[PDB]
Amino acid sequence: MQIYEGKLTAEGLRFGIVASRFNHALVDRLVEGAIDCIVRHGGREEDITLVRVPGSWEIPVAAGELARKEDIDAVIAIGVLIRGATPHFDYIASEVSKGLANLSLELRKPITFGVITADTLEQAIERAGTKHGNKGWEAALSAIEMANLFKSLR
Amino acid sequence: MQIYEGKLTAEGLRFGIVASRFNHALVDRLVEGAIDCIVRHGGREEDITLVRVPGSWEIPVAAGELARKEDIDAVIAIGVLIRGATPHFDYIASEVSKGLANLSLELRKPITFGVITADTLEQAIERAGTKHGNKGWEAALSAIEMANLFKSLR
Amino acid sequence: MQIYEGKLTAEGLRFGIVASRFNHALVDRLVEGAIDCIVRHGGREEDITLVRVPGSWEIPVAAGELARKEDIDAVIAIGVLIRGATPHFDYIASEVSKGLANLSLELRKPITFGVITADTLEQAIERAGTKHGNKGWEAALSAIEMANLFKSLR
Amino acid sequence: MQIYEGKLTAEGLRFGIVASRFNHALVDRLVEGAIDCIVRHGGREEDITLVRVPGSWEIPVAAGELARKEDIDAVIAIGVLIRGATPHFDYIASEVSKGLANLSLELRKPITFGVITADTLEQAIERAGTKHGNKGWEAALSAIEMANLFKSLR
Amino acid sequence: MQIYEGKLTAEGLRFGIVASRFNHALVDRLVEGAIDCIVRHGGREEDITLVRVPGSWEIPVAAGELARKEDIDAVIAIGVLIRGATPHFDYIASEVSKGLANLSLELRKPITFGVITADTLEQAIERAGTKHGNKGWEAALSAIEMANLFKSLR
Amino acid sequence: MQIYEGKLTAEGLRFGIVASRFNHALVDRLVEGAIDCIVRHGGREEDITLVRVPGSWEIPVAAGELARKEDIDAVIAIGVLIRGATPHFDYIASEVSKGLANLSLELRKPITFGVITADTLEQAIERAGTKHGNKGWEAALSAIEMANLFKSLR
Amino acid sequence: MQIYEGKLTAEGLRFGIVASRFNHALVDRLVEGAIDCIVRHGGREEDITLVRVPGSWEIPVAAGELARKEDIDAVIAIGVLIRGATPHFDYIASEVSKGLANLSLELRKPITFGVITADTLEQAIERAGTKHGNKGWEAALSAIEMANLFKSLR
Repeated sequence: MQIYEGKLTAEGLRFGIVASRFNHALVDRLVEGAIDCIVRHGGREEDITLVRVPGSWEIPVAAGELARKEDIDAVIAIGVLIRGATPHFDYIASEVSKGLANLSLELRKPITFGVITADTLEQAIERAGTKHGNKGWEAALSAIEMANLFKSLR
Repeated sequence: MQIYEGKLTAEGLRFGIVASRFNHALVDRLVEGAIDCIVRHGGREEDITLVRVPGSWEIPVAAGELARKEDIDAVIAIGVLIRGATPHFDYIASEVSKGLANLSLELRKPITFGVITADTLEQAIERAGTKHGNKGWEAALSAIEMANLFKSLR
Repeated sequence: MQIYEGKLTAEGLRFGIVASRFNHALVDRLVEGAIDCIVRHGGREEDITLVRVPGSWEIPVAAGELARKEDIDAVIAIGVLIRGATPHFDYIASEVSKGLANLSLELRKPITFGVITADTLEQAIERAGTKHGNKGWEAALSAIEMANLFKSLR
Repeated sequence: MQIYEGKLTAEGLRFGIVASRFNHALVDRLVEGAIDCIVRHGGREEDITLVRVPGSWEIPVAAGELARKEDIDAVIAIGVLIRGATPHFDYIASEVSKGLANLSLELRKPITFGVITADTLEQAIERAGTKHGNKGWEAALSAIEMANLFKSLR
Repeated sequence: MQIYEGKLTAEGLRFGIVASRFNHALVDRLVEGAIDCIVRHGGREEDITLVRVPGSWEIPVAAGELARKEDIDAVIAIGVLIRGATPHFDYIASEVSKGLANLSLELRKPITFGVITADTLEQAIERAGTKHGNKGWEAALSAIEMANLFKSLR
Repeated sequence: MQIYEGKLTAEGLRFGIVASRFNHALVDRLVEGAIDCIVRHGGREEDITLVRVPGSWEIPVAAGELARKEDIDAVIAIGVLIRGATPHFDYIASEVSKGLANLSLELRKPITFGVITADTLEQAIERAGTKHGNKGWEAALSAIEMANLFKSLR
Repeated sequence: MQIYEGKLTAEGLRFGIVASRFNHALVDRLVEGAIDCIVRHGGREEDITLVRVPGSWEIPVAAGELARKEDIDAVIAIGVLIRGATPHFDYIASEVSKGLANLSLELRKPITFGVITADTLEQAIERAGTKHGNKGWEAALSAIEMANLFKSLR
C-alpha cells in the first residue's frame, strides 16, 4: 500500500493570496491569520504575493491570473459574504465557489477555499479570529499541505 | 511581500456596457449611475460603448461579443430582475450569473456584475439610486479598479 | 520592543504523553491526533514517551513523574470526562485541572491541557475528531509552540 | 515510541486502606470489595494495612501518615458522602478531594480515590455493590495498576 | 491484616478548643457540648485549653498557634456560619475549611471540623443541641478517637 | 499617619506583557491598548518585553519565567476567555486566576490581571476597546501604579 | 502623515474647575475625583482654581469668566442633573451643553464636559465613583490631554 501525504513545512514554497476589499474589517483579520500561519510554519514573508480585488465576485479571475504564474505553488482565496435581504448572496456565493473549483481542476494547481459564507454578522465575527477560530489560518494550512503533497506526488 | 492593487483613475480606459431593456425605468437609472461614475473619475464619454439587449437572458451573449473586442478593457453588465409568481425568476437569474462568470474566466477579462435581483419592487427601487445607493455606480467602480489592476499585473 | 514567540517546528523536541484508559474509545482518537500532529510537524516517532494511567484522577501524579525527567521538553495530558448523575464529575475535573496547573508552575515546564470535559456523549464525540476538531491535535500544537518559546526565552 | 503501562498482578505489593466510619453500612461493602480485589488478583491478605477514621474529613491526615511509611506501595481512600440539607456536603467533599490530590503530588506515591459522592441514598446504594458496580473494587484495581506502573517507571 | 483503630477513652489526653465569638448564643452551646463530651469520657477539665477569637475568619491562625504547641494532642475548631444576603458566606466558609485542612496536613496533627454552615437560623438551631444533636459533641468525639489512633499508629 | 501611594509616571520602568494567541482578534486590541497606555504615560517602547503564548492555559508558566527576571518591574497578563458549551471555560478560568495570584505572592512582584472572562461574544467585544473601555489599558495603568508604589515602599 | 496627539503629563499646566452646589453629595465626589487625577498625573495642587456656583444653570457664565483668564490652560465643568417630574430637566440640560460648546468654540480653549445627566438616582450614584467609574476623573483626563495637544499644535 503506497501512501502519499503532505508535511506541514513551508520551506521553499511560494504562495499567492487573493483577498477581497468588501467587509474589509473581517477580511484583514483573515489575511493576517493566513500570513502568520505561513511565516510561523517556516516560510519567508518575501515569498508571498498579495492581490487585492474590489469584491468577492472578482476573486476567480484574479486567482486565475495568479495561478497561471509559473513560480506559484498554491493560491489562497479569501473573502467574506454575509447574507442581506435579497437572493444576491445566493447567486454570488454559488458563482464564486464554482469558479474556483473549475479553475483548480483546469490548471491542476491547489486553490484553497477561505471564503466565509455567514447568515449573520455574529457568525461572520465568530469565524474570523474569535471562538470558532480563523478561516484564513485554516486555508493557509490546507495550502501548505497540498503544495507538499503535490511535490511528493510529482 | 509583493502587493498588487488597482487605482481609481479612469484615464485612458475603454469600457463596454451591456444593458437590458426590461424594467427600463430602473435600468436607465443604473446606466446613468455607471456613466456618471466613469466620467467623474476622469474617463472620456467617447470611450464608452453601450449595447442594448431586449432582456436579461440575452446579456451573456452580447457581453461575449463585446468582450471579444481588442479595444475594450472591461465590460459592465446591467439589468434588473424582480421575482414574480413562478420559478422563472430563479432559472433566469442562475443562468445569467453562471454565463457571465464562465465568460469572464474563459476570456481572462473583467466582467463586473451589476444586476439587481430583488424579491419586491420596493427593494429594487431602493437599490437603483435611492437610500441603499446605486448598483450601476458600484459596478463601474469595480470595473475601473479591475482594469487598473490587470494593467499593473500584466 | 523585544518580541518572543515560538515556531511550529518539532525538530529535535522530545515529548511525553499521559493518557487515561477510561473512555478509551475516545481517548485513543485523541492520542492518535496528538501523535500525528507531532510527526507531521517534523518530529520523530522515537522521541515520544507514552504513559497509560487507569483513570483521569491519576493523570497529575504520572505527569509529575514524567516532567521530572531531564530529557522531556513538554508533557501533554489527555483524558475524557463525561458528566454522569452525581457531583463526582465536578470534583474530579476540579482536582485534575488544579493539579496540572500547580505542577506546571512548580516545575517550570510546559504541561498542556488536553482533557475533554463534556456534559453529554454527543459533545464528547464532537470534540474527539469530528465536526469541532480534535483536542489532542490542539494540545500537541500548543506543546510544540511552548517548547520552542521556552527554548528561545532561555 | 517507549510505552509504559502497569500489569494487573498484585504479587508482592503492599497496600494501605483508609476507611471512614460514617455511613458504615455502605463503607464496609466498599472495603470488602477492595480487599476481595486485592486477594483475587494474587495479593496476600497479610500485606494489607487497614486504618479506620471517624469521618470523611479525617481521611487526608491518616492517609498522609500511612503514605509516609516506607513499606507501602499505594494507599486506597474509601468513604461515602451523601448530600443532606446544608452546604456542609459541598465543603467537606471539596476539602477531601483537594487534600488527597495535594498529598499524592507531594509524596510522589499513588493515592486512589474511592469516595462516593451521591445526591441521594439510592445513588449511593447503586454504587456500593449493586447495579453500577463497587467503587472499592475499582479503586483497588487502579491502585494495583499504578503500583506496577511506578515500579516499571522507576 | 493489621488493623488500627482508636478507642474512646480520653485518659491523659490534652485538647485545645478554638471557638468564635460571632453567633455566641449557639457557639456557647457547642462549646458546652464539646467540654461535656471530653469530661464524661474520662478526661480532666484541667487538660483543656480554650481560645476565643472574634470571628470565624480568624479560626485558622489561632488554631495554627495552638497546634504548634508540643503538649496538645488534638485541636477542636468550633464556629457557626449562617448565610445572609451576599456571597460573603460562600467565601468565608471556603476559606475557613481550606485553611483548617491545609494546617492539619502540614502539622500532621488532628484538627476536627466543628463548624456549622447553615442556610437558615432554624437549621443552625437544630444542629446546636436540638433534634439533630450537637456538633460540638461530635467534633470532640472525633478528636478523642483520632488522638488515640495517632498514639497507637506512632 | 504614614500614607503610601503610587504616581502615574512610567519613566524608567520596564514592563513585561504575556499575551495569548487564542481569540487574537480581540487580544491584539487589548495589547495595543496596554502598549499605548505605557508609551503615553512617559515610558519607552524599548523597555517593553512581549511574550506570545498559544492559549490562556499557558499564561502562568510564561509569566513566571518573565517575572523571575531581575530587570522587570511588573508583568501584565492579557487574554480572552469566552464561555462555550462545556464546563471547560470554568476550569480554565479558575486555573489561570489561581496560578497568577499564587505566582505574584510567591515572587513578591506585581502581576496585573488583564484577562476578559465573558459569557458572550458581545460582552467580550464591549470590553476590548468599545463602549465599556479597554481592559488592556486598565491593566497597564494598574501595573504602572503598583510599580511606583513598590518602589516607594522599598 | 503628520500626527498630533497629547501626552498625559500634567506638569506645568493650570486648570480651572467650575462645580455646582446642587446635588452636592455627588458633586463633591466628582470634584475629589478630578483633583486626584490632576495631582497624581504630576500636577500641583496650587495650580488649581475652584469656583462654586449655586446651580447647573449658572455653569456657563462662570466658566466663561474663568476661561477668559490668561493663565488658565483648560476648564473642567462639573455638575449633576437628575430628571424629576417636569420638562425642567430637558431645558436645563440642553441650555448647559449648548452654552459650554459655544463658549469653547468662541474662546478657542478646551472646556471638558463633566456633567452627569441621569434619569434615576441609581444611575447618578453609579457614575459618581461607583461601578461605572467617576465622571470627574474622566473629565480631568480629557482636559490634560487637550491642554497638551493644544500646546503641541500651537
